[PDB]
Amino acid sequence: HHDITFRNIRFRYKPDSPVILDNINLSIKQGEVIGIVGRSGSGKSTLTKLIQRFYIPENGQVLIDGHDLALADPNWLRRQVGVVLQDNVLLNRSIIDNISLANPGMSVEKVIYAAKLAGAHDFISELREGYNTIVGEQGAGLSGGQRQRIAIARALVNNPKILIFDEATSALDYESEHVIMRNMHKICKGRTVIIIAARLSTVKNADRIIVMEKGKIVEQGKHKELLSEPESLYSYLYQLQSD
Ligand SMILES: Nc1ncnc2c1ncn2[C@@H]1O[C@H](COP(=O)(O)OP(=O)(O)O)[C@@H](O)[C@H]1O
Repeated sequence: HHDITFRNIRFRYKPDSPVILDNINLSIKQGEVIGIVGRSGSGKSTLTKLIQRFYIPENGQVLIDGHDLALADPNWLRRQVGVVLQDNVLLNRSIIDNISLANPGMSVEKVIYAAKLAGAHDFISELREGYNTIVGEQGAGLSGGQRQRIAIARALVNNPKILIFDEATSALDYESEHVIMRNMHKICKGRTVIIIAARLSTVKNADRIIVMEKGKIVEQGKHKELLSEPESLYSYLYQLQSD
């Protein structure tokens, strides 16, 4: 079964604005973990915005879980997709409030489950005020890597069938990165996952990597196969980011 399909998608942000996505064709199997790489401004984040129907394409269709999103219930769509946001944990609010910031009636049990997958439960549990800890500075002083694991738990709490990782805007501490990489298979288990990767190394082990350039998918495949394509943009990017 395919959880996500783009057919002939053309998109621009405003009536006269430049075309940002052109003739995008992609079909992602249920449970696939996809990495999307490409230079800044290639259209990676825009592709994810369309999955959520934040914007409507001028040509083509997006189909989610088989449903054309034009026809799909927007409430159902919002429940199908969890997004790991960057730098979006609310400082003036508690950890649990941050994690359940979609369904405030969210069971403590559901919150802790999502926190365990995210690898946040352990550090939260060792805080004086636990889940009731106010995230904010002088209110506790959590790190960016701790906050990022909180952001993962938030994304996971409603058990989304599709999980999207927005591009990383900062480096996290070794501890937090280690916990996340160790827990990734648990976080992704049973879900279709899209990771927008600043560094190609991040998605070396994805089922498939999609390479975007100037709003088109130029290359797609497994890491080893993309490196086998003689003059591939993938290899070029791989070389550029290499030590
Ligand atoms: N909200 C927006 N309004 C107008 N243009 C946008 C908006 N968001 C992104 N863009 C433009 O769309 C292009 C693709 O951006 P984006 O999808 O964010 O690329 P990437 O994620 O690969 O860095 C860029 O030229 C960007 O400036």
